Amino acid sequence: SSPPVVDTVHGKVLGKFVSLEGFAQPVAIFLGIPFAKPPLGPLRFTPPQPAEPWSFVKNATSYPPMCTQDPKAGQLLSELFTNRKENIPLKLSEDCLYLNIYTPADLTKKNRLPVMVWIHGGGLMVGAASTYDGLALAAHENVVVVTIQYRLGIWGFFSTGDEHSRGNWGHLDQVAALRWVQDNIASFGGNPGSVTIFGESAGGESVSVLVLSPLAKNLFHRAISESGVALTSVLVKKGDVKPLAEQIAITAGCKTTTSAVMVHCLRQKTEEELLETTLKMKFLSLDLQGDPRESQPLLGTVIDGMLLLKTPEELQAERNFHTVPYMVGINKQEFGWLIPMLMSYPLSEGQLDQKTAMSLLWKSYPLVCIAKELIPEATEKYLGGTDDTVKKKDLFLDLIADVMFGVPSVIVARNHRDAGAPTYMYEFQYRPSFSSDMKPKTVIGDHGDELFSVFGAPFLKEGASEEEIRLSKMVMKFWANFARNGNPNGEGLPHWPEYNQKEGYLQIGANTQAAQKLKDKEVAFWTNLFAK
Amino acid sequence: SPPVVDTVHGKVLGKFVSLEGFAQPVAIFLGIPFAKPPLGPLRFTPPQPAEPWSFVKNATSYPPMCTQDPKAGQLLSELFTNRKENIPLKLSEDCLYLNIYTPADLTKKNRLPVMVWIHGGGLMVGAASTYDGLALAAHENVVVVTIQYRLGIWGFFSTGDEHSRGNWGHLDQVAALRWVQDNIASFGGNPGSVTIFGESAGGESVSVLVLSPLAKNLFHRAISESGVALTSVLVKKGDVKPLAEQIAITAGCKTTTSAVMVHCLRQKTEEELLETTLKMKFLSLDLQGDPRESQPLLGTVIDGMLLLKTPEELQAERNFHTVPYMVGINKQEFGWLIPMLMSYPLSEGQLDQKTAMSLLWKSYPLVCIAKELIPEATEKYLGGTDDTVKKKDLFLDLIADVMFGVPSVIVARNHRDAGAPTYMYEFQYRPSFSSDMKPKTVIGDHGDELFSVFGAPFLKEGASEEEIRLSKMVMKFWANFARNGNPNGEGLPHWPEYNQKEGYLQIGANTQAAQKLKDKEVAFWTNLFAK
Amino acid sequence: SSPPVVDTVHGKVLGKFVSLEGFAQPVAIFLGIPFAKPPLGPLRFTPPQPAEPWSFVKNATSYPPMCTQDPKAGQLLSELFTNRKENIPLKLSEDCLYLNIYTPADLTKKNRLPVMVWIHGGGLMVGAASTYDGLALAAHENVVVVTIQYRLGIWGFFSTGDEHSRGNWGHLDQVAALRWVQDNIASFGGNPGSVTIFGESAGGESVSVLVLSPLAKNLFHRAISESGVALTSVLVKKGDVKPLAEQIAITAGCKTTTSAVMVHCLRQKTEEELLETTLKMKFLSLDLQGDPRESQPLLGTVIDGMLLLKTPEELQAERNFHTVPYMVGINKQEFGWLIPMLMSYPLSEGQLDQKTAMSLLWKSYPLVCIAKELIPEATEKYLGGTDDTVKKKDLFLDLIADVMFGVPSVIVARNHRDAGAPTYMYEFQYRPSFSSDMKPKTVIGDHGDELFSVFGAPFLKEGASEEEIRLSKMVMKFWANFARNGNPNGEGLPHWPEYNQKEGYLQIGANTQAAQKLKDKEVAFWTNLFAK
Ligand SMILES: CC/C(=C(\c1ccccc1)c1ccc(OCCN(C)C)cc1)c1ccccc1
Ligand SMILES: CC/C(=C(\c1ccccc1)c1ccc(OCCN(C)C)cc1)c1ccccc1
Ligand SMILES: CC/C(=C(\c1ccccc1)c1ccc(OCCN(C)C)cc1)c1ccccc1
Ligand SMILES: CC/C(=C(\c1ccccc1)c1ccc(OCCN(C)C)cc1)c1ccccc1
Ligand SMILES: CC/C(=C(\c1ccccc1)c1ccc(OCCN(C)C)cc1)c1ccccc1
Ligand SMILES: CC/C(=C(\c1ccccc1)c1ccc(OCCN(C)C)cc1)c1ccccc1
Ligand SMILES: CC(=O)N[C@H]1[C@H]([C@H](O)[C@H](O)CO)O[C@@](O)(C(=O)O)C[C@@H]1O
Ligand SMILES: CC(=O)N[C@H]1[C@H]([C@H](O)[C@H](O)CO)O[C@@](O)(C(=O)O)C[C@@H]1O
Ligand SMILES: CC(=O)N[C@H]1[C@H]([C@H](O)[C@H](O)CO)O[C@@](O)(C(=O)O)C[C@@H]1O
Ligand SMILES: *[C@@H]1O[C@H](CO)[C@@H](O)[C@H](O)[C@H]1NC(C)=O
Ligand SMILES: *[C@@H]1O[C@H](CO)[C@@H](O)[C@H](O)[C@H]1NC(C)=O
Ligand SMILES: *[C@H]1O[C@H](CO)[C@@H](O)[C@H](O)[C@H]1NC(C)=O
Repeated sequence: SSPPVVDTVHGKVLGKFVSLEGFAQPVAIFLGIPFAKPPLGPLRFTPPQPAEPWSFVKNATSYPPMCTQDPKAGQLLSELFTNRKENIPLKLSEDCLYLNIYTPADLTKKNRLPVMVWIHGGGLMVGAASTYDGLALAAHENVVVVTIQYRLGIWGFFSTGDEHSRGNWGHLDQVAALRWVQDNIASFGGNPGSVTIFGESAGGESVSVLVLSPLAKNLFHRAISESGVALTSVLVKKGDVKPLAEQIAITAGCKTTTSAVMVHCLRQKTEEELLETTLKMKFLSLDLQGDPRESQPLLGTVIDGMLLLKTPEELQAERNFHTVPYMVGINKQEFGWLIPMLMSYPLSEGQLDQKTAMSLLWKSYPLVCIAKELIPEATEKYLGGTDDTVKKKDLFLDLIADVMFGVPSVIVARNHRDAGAPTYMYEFQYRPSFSSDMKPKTVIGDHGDELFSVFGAPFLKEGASEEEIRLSKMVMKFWANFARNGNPNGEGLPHWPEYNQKEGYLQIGANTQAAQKLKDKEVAFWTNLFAK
Repeated sequence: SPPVVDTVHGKVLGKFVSLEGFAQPVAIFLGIPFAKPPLGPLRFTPPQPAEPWSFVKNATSYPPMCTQDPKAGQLLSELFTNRKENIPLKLSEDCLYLNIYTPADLTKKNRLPVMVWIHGGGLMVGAASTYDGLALAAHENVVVVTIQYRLGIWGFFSTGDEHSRGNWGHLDQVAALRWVQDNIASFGGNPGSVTIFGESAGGESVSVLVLSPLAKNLFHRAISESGVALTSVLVKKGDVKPLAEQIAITAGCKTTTSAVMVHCLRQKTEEELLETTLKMKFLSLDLQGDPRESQPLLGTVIDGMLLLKTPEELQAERNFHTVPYMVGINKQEFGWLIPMLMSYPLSEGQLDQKTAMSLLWKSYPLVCIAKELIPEATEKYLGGTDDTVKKKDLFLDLIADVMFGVPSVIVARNHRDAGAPTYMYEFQYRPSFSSDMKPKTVIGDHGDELFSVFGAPFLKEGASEEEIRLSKMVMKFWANFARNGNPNGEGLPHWPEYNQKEGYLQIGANTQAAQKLKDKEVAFWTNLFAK
Repeated sequence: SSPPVVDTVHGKVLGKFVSLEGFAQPVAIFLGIPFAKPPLGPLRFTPPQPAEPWSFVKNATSYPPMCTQDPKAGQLLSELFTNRKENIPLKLSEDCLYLNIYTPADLTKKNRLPVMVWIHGGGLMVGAASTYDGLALAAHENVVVVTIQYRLGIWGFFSTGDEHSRGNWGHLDQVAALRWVQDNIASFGGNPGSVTIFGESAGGESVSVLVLSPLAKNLFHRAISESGVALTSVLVKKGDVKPLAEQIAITAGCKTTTSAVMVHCLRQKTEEELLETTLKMKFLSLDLQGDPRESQPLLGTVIDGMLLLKTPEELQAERNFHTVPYMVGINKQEFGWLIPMLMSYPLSEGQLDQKTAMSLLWKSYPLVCIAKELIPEATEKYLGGTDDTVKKKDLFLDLIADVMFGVPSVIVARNHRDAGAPTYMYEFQYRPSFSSDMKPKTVIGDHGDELFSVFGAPFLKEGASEEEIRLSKMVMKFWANFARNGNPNGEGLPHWPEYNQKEGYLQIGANTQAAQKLKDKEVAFWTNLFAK
């Protein structure tokens, strides 16, 4: 037909029509719409600013660059998570505050379809919005799908602890994109009055953070955190961050005389100079030699004083904040493969023992934060059963998946429920046929596995069993319904109990049926252990 | 008793200078800043108001000319200068200055018409210090202002998007005009009677300002000499991104996105960009390669701010600011100066149908004639005498018509049909100030009227009494236009307005009116191009 | 109990309680409160901007860096003037617009104690606020003592003579601090309505300058210049400064095409690059080989058009400016040791003679500005007495101390007096026990010798005779009383005649008694000599 030409606040944007198998109405797709001014030069380490308005018709027809991040880890994660046929090779640039829109609406008429904003994950160190294709979800459930990008690593989370560089640039970028949604989405047949944000892992945590943030108030109306919340310690730095700032500054070749000096010095560095420092900082990998308490796995969220007025924990204490329908879920085996693999865990033997375990758990301090003293008591409550090493090692991985996502997600769900807001929980237990070959065939419900169902991978990729195609159809219906009514339920779908005092949740997979008190036993155990 | 005028930003000190046979000495101020130096981050951005100074700024030294090829720059300065000694100039990104020549007695109120001169140089070279206003100012009693604007990459670099729209140079130009409105009164000038005039690219600029919304109300009479907004070579229509990327790669930059390019270039040093400017090989006719790829230079673009759409489209609707507009050309635009500089293969002094058609093709950037129509055009002009040397000249007329000839006339007509006072002229004279290397058969070579217009005869030496008179006449004519929007006046031949009869003025040894200038050629090309 | 936490305009500030021998109420000490935004990057060579407000509680508990200067010369001066026990080694940085506060007030209650702002000296090329400890003065006289810093050297006084870099950045920095005191000092139990500014040497000159500046109007209510005023030539550049600018630019490796080109080119230079140029420019040292008229001893105040509308001489002509109680004083032997020492004066023979003298006086042109023709007439009026060479030297040194501080100070005093404003003069003649060993015991009242009494060095240092302890007790009472009522006098202290037509001043030291017409004979002599 004819290229779509929507009219936004900063000017006209031109897209491209794409049809999905067995769908009359073609989906309008705009790739690379800028939602802010490039954070280059002096804008680095500062909040994002409004984008400059353009004069004619901007061609939103090319995949925007992904924020600077280690190019290997980045491309890799893009392949293992992409829900599309071909993995699109991406480019790197500080100029990355862009978002992609997938609208199933017939733009020739008014339309106010629920909007779903996806915040990709990647430990806040890597990732990209272009990885996730919204064609399917948009087509199948009739919702406008928007994929946003935000500053990562040093660029998006470098913090000096003071006003010279507060931090959370990335989250601010996120908040920025949501403001863009409020002021424009209507021109793409979406209802700015019904926005639903949902993210996975670091993306999920972001969502949990926004729910806590004062700035995010009124920018969304329903939230969904998948495999990650604001209590996932590894992503939130509590304590004096000055030391890390100083390390980074030094690694980049900077004086550390004062905060203002460090920030300045760094603003002078070239992107490559900073990408080079990142690599040197050796993030994203498990340090096996050195004090586990000094190892810094990433540059995460902080209590800046603008986005987060206090530790997530304290915050959720007072239900006095913006409470909305919130769906919090986790996967059966979060630490089953994908992560212990990308980080390079000493598990080539495929077996473990009390001694080796306790040592690992200790060296895994940055990820779980368990005191060297309590290590023994924890390693036991989980590995003290069967003497079977291979079982102990499989229990070891559960040990971590519980402290990182399990308990945290449930604790967040509960406080949200007791806040008086509609809460739902789920536990995805399935092994997508899209898994990597290298991932054992026994590992089911690994980290990011639900992604394929959620983004309709079966309808864009190849080889989906008729069983998997159905699983995806259901999950989307469920997700889209939430986006619509703050309740996943609807006819033709199993019943999803609300997460109330009974604590009912939904086990999703080959066999989808409700249950209760998810990880209840674990939340109880860890809570005391940590109480010392 | 140095002149000390008071402007909005502060006091400016100049210098008095007397001209032969004129009681009143002319106050001359060299180097007044009309904008904040576009250095650092200000590069590739619109010009900003200059910082106001505290005491008395000494406007007594020729300001630097914007960065540009020092060789091509200095050479043009000599070949066009209307003064005795050429003044060697300096290069710098800090060049947003203007010079003023006021014949008024600053001890009294005076509101003399103002004439703002926009030098030319293909938007690549040139300076305002080259042209001296002493003469024109004293002789016709008008305040003369010479402005400078960013050239080359510094002034026309465009990414085609909001990250670097382009036309920085033209924006500087508008900047200067705003300055004149808020200050020229302090130099005995009438801010309500400002006339802009340029030569070549400057002529084009003047034509662009007439189409631009931003220029509305900053001038009241316009004059385009050998160049308008339809002189294709100077206006970039089409996706400019490609050229941006090439430039960016040449200077050693990533081309990831638009923002990235602009940012990386902002970081480059002046020398770095001047170096890139040379590498890009602008101003030189590329004889080997696809003529549709050779980029003659960086020019005007349709940015969305200065020009809301192509000049052609704009002049369609007479709904814009219409003012008395004088549009002229010279007998032989492509006679020597232009071809000589770009180094042309006419070292043989003769051509032939085959060779011609090839050149015309390799001159695509200059004329923009499709390889299919080339044969049909090469004929309509060279199809007569078999004399090669005659073809070698008919060839030069061929270019002179597509570049200035027809375009100028087309612009004149649309303005006329807009309901505005329009005048045209055709200068046919060989100044005694021409270069030696210039063949004495060329009469009306590009930029020949400049010597007459700026009274070169009264500043230089050896002007025949016949030339002195031609100059006296042109200025009178120009000045009158600046005064009433009509060149006519007593003591001058009659200059018919450019209405339906299309009367224009042939100027030179024998100055008399005529009609339908290039009429035959306008008609021809118009269709050829209609394919 | 623990930590004081004041609340300022830009956010809360946390300090530390320090008790002084024999004083109940502990003094609240805040070190390093920012009063302006770091003048880094593009902000270099531009007026200082308001500081960025912070989010939580800033820890004002570390000595701020001292502005970029000669680390050797800097630390050395720090030692020779510090009133505290241990000299505190400082750090260098362009980020240095900080001030330190010492408030004896009980912050748990409202208090409006007179405020005393100290502007350290150092020839505008070196120095720092951390050198001077306000604990004593604050405690002993119950005044809030504030020590400020301001850009020195190229960073604070680089001028192009035009609007592209007017200059006096350092003096604007000073004014900025005072505005900060107006808008904040109240929160430290200070009376923003009773601020007194006082400085020694270059700091004294600055005080003298703010008294003439329109920008300083209403930021203070009493002034005190110690050994330095606006007529101390060496510190004020009158004439075309462009030449010097260009030299500096050339030395730093810059094009001098235009003023704006030079400023821009310099902004690009790194701190080290500029520190390196500062060193090459061989400042603060006496050039013995070259035209004395070209030697530039330092970068100083200039007639910018903002801070100073015209030369101090012209300005003081019209009493039409802000007149306030002004105490101007000098030391018995300003040029006795310290300076000739630091500047490296050839006097290693400890003796001189008419010929040698006239040559030095000439080569000391930058410091005194005596034309080569008048040199003979001046060298005589002073050395013409005794044929004793060693006396000629002592006399030679007096010759200088009078042209640089003697006369200048008295002239400033008189004009201020004839303006109708309360004026007081003093002559300090004492040899502190804290002097350097290298300082001959003959010398008394060397440059900056009054500092030890003024800042209560005897109460923080060791070895103060009971005679010295008293001298200090007295000086502070005097200074403090002034800060309080614009009149040093009070009961328990000698009488200090106001500086009226009788021209009564106060000789201070072992024997403190009034006198009259200070340097009167010299003011008269040099006035004509200079009139040629
Ligand atoms: C939020 C969990 C996470 C992840 C992760 C995020 C989303 C999906 C899958 C994994 C991670 C880990 C390592 C990595 O690259 C290692 C480089 N190698 C290729 C050498 C890239 C991403 C993480 C856990 C602890 C510390 C830091 C990040
Ligand atoms: C603990 C389950 C496991 C893992 C595993 C390790 C870390 C995280 C998650 C899983 C495994 C998989 C592949 C492997 O090596 C392939 C050869 N290349 C390295 C060249 C080594 C170890 C395993 C499965 C079956 C048999 C033996 C071990
Ligand atoms: C608008 C016509 C013009 C001119 C011109 C403008 C005003 C007066 C005279 C000539 C031009 C040509 C060559 C040149 O430099 C060659 C030096 N070396 C590179 C050899 C500098 C300027 C031009 C024509 C075609 C392409 C680009 C510009
Ligand atoms: C078309 C005008 C031209 C030109 C010319 C062409 C392009 C640019 C600049 C100048 C010319 C003139 C002299 C010359 O060589 C002299 C050395 N020896 C070989 C004599 C070579 C070419 C010309 C003028 C008169 C007669 C014939 C041609
Ligand atoms: C305004 C009087 C002053 C002083 C001064 C200021 C306050 C207290 C004591 C001395 C000065 C002199 C030399 C010096 O360092 C030499 C380093 N070398 C050993 C390398 C540092 C400061 C001065 C006099 C003339 C020109 C420049 C400054
Ligand atoms: C002007 C007071 C002065 C000075 C002095 C010179 C320049 C700057 C500051 C002080 C002095 C001190 C010691 C000296 O030599 C020691 C070598 N020994 C082997 C003796 C030479 C000169 C002096 C003091 C006492 C007696 C004579 C002169
Ligand atoms: C630079 C580039 O080649 N990519 C395209 C960009 C991209 O959309 C953004 O850089 C990221 O999406 O936008 C354009 O289409 C446009 O504004 O007209 C230009 C170009 O075609
Ligand atoms: C080389 C140059 O142009 N700079 C000069 C500027 C000019 O005013 C402007 O640049 C415009 O001429 O200021 C001076 O003239 C001056 O006031 O002493 C000296 C300086 O050299
Ligand atoms: C970098 C450094 O160690 N200095 C200190 C600075 C100071 O403000 C000034 O730099 C000098 O006191 O910041 C703190 O005070 C702060 O607000 O937390 C603590 C920090 O220790
Ligand atoms: C934008 O896309 C349209 C497709 O209809 C195309 O015509 C246009 O040239 C594109 N923009 C550019 C100049 O790349
Ligand atoms: C500020 O001071 C308090 C107490 O002295 C201390 O607990 C806190 O950690 C300090 N902040 C800094 C600089 O880390
Ligand atoms: C004008 O004044 C400046 C200083 O005010 C002086 O240096 C200059 O010599 C004078 N003009 C010139 C350069 O002739």
